[PDB]
Amino acid sequence: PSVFLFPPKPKDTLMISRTPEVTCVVVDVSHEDPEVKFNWYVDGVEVHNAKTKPREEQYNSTYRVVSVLTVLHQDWLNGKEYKCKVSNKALPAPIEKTISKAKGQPREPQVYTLPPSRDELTKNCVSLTCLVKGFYPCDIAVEWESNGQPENNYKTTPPVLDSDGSFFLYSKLTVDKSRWQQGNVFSCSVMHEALHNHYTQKSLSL
Amino acid sequence: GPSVFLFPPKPKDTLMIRRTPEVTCVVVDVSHEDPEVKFNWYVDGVEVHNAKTKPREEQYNSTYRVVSVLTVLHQDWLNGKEYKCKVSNKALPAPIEKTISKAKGQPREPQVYTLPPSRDELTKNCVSLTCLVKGFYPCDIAVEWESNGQPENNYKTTPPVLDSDGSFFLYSKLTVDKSRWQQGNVFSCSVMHEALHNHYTQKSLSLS
Ligand SMILES: *[C@@H]1O[C@H](CO[C@@H]2O[C@@H](C)[C@@H](O)[C@@H](O)[C@@H]2O)[C@@H](O[C@@H]2O[C@H](CO)[C@@H](O[C@@H]3O[C@H](CO[C@H]4O[C@H](CO)[C@@H](O)[C@H](O)[C@@H]4O[C@@H]4O[C@H](CO)[C@@H](O)[C@H](O)[C@H]4NC(C)=O)[C@@H](O)[C@H](O[C@H]4O[C@H](CO)[C@@H](O)[C@H](O)[C@@H]4O[C@@H]4O[C@H](CO)[C@@H](O)[C@H](O)[C@H]4NC(C)=O)[C@@H]3O)[C@H](O)[C@H]2NC(C)=O)[C@H](O)[C@H]1NC(C)=O
Ligand SMILES: *[C@@H]1O[C@H](CO[C@@H]2O[C@@H](C)[C@@H](O)[C@@H](O)[C@@H]2O)[C@@H](O[C@@H]2O[C@H](CO)[C@@H](O[C@@H]3O[C@H](CO[C@H]4O[C@H](CO)[C@@H](O[C@@H]5O[C@H](CO)[C@@H](O)[C@H](O)[C@H]5NC(C)=O)[C@H](O)[C@@H]4O)[C@@H](O)[C@H](O[C@H]4O[C@H](CO)[C@@H](O[C@@H]5O[C@H](CO)[C@@H](O)[C@H](O)[C@H]5NC(C)=O)[C@H](O)[C@@H]4O)[C@@H]3O)[C@H](O)[C@H]2NC(C)=O)[C@H](O)[C@H]1NC(C)=O
Repeated sequence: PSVFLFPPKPKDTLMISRTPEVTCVVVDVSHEDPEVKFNWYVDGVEVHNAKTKPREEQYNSTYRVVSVLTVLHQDWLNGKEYKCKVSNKALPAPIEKTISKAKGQPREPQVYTLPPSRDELTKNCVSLTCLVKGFYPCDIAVEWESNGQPENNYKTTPPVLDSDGSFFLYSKLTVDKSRWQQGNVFSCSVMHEALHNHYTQKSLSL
Repeated sequence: GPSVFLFPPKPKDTLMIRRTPEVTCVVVDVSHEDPEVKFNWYVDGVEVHNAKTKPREEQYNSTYRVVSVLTVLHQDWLNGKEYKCKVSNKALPAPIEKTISKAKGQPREPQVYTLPPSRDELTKNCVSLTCLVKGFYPCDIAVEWESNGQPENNYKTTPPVLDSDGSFFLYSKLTVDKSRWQQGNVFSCSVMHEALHNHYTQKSLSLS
């Protein structure tokens, strides 16, 4: 049995209204000796907030067991380590994994909206570009909205390490050229721990 | 125990006849108990024997790492031929086969758009030059920046990202002194893709 530990989603940790969680997924759980125990420690201190989820089956006759631990927003943002100890007798080794936020000084993201190029106006749909650069850590959330209504036809590139040690990304919202030249205003909403109120908003219009 | 990893040719290699594209079959975790591994190569089923196997090099973890390199024809890879590397070892319950090929599907011509720096960014000393390449298929592509026929070499390119229409898009960002951009220098975004004429195109960008 091999374990894969996952971090909380960036949006969950930045808004107090949401609940961030650390996901500990055991993937090679076997029918024999399926007693997969879960002990959780924050900064080495055992905590009892976890809730193991029901198992799942696959096409390779292998079970999947997941334990979900709710985490405090500041605990993750302060860098505290989370250790997922998996106690299963399927294999002798008591596999243990640790997770933590990336260490280092958070750097404020820079948000620049870029209008579509003149060459793209030939096409029936144009591309609205949102450039976010100079942020650290890579944990970030980017969304698009217009008139207080979220847009859905956007894709965000994964964060990429830059020369200066910071991260950058692009978010591309694709809309009909009619909407663009009708004068509609679109906004790129960026959430990051180094932002004031963990949120900034840049607008783009004709 | 032994593990096999198959690597595709670099996108620039397959797109230029001048360069030599190749497929690398890397075997790790080769113990001294059975240090001899066999590389058998197949191309769409037919067994080929122009592969050059490198001598077994032992690593510091008492594990051997053997590598075989198969030179592939540019047209063969672009016609979707499948390259299979069969690795045989006496410490293996069964010989391990790995297959690599160009992403199956219909090629899509990339659209190249150069985007000027934001006016808000002009307050800085370094400005960002953006090259949007979208609507291409498959993933294999190369993006480079140059000015005055000389590589800029101060740019970072995002990975290809699967768009909603099934194609791929990416952004390449070139960081340049705000003095150079305002000085009037013209920079060009070079994109190499199989669905491009001569597998090459250039879109330029300058203060307008
Ligand atoms: C003993 O040591 C050796 C190495 O020794 C070395 O030298 C000695 C002297 C010491 O100093 C060592 O410290 C030193 O490391 C160990 O060999 C390693 O073994 C591991 C696995 O156990 C391999 O990991 C894999 O890596 C590949 C990528 O490898 C490229 O990038 C590496 C960057 O570090 C580079 O080192 C590699 O050489 C290789 O680089 C490429 O080389 C080719 C050669 O021609 C070149 O053309 C390329 O340009 C070049 N690229 C770059 C960027 O430089 C990685 O792909 C593997 O991940 C896949 O597999 C995982 C499961 O194995 C899986 O979890 C991943 O998600 C991923 O899964 C795959 O994903 C793809 C795409 O999504 C998908 O299509 C596949 O289906 C999927 N496959 C699956 C799921 O199976 C993996 O991480 C190391 O590369 C290897 N190091 C080497 C070969 O140098 C050896 O393991 C040690 N002994 C023991 C017992 O562990
Ligand atoms: C029986 O079948 C099961 C079902 O899976 C089948 O097989 C799969 C291959 C798929 O084809 C699937 O469709 C099939 O149904 C098997 O379970 C799977 O087993 C494999 C192999 O063990 C696991 O593969 C790993 O995946 C890791 C990523 O997780 C993936 O799954 C999750 C859940 O679906 C995806 O989504 C994530 O979900 C989280 C909640 O659980 C959520 O919180 C998170 O936000 C979300 N993320 C995203 C992006 O959506 C996720 O996207 C993946 O798809 C992957 O990381 C593994 O590769 C890496 O492994 C390590 C760990 O990252 C990495 O090394 C690390 O690098 C770091 C630097 O980057 C270092 O800092 C670390 O120190 C270092 N750690 C080390 C070295 O230990 C490696 O370099 C490598 O890159 C790996 O690919 C599957 O997760 C698992 N589950 C599923 C659903 O597929 C089962 O194994 C089978 N039985 C047997 C016996 O094999």
